[PDB]
Amino acid sequence: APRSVDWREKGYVTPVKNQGQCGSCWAFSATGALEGQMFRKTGRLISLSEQNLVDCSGPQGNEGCNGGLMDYAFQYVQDNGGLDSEESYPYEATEESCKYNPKYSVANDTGFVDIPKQEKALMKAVATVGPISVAIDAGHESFLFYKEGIYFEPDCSSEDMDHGVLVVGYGFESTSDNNKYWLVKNSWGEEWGMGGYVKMAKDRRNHCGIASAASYPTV
Ligand SMILES: *C(=N)C1(NC(=O)[C@@H]2C[C@@H](S(=O)(=O)c3ccccc3Cl)CN2C(=O)C2(c3ccc(I)cc3)CC2)CC1
Repeated sequence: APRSVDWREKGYVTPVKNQGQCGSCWAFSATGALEGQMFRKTGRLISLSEQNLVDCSGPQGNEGCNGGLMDYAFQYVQDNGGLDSEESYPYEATEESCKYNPKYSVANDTGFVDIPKQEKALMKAVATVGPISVAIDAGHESFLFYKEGIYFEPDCSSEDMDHGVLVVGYGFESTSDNNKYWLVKNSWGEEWGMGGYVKMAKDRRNHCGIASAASYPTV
């Protein structure tokens, strides 16, 4: 794998969004992964509808603003035959009746791939596939108030993940001792972290479970 990857540079990543006071992180993780894979396929970056996923993916197992799984989102897109654009089906931050309209479908998927539960496997995926949906343990105040640098939380769990985000690359700081990170896009607005991103500790015993439930859609 390259020593550093940043898919933002290659046009795969939309601007940071804000989930608000709805438990829809999983939807933003899923749209981010599918935005990447559609861009790879078509050369067009089109922002996708989280609201469509929040409102419509109950049959696949998702719980709207009460949580969900990226893999269930990818299954919904496959079962449904499409996913609307953000423009056509804007984000409300509340669960509402399903208003999917196939006329405005701009994405598809044919399934998904679960990555092996090792950081080395995650690195190989990020290097070759594009942005990857991941689960992290985000349940420490250190994460809520994260501002800059490499996030390391001694009490982070590699098993107890509660937040779905998007790995858009990886690299290393030149400053001193433990300087490698995953470049992670959050869905908490641009105000949080580093423009809405968190450079998370990489190759430090699967810190915060970042490699424990990683996946991406096939297109
Ligand atoms: C996002 N605003 C919130 N978190 C969730 O919905 C997270 C997302 C995923 S995950 O990324 O944490 C995860 C965890 C374990 C295995 C795979 C994945 Cl993708 C699930 N979320 C959860 O909080 C839990 C969950 C699991 C399944 C369902 I349906 C609903 C919720 C509790 C694991 C809402 C805060």
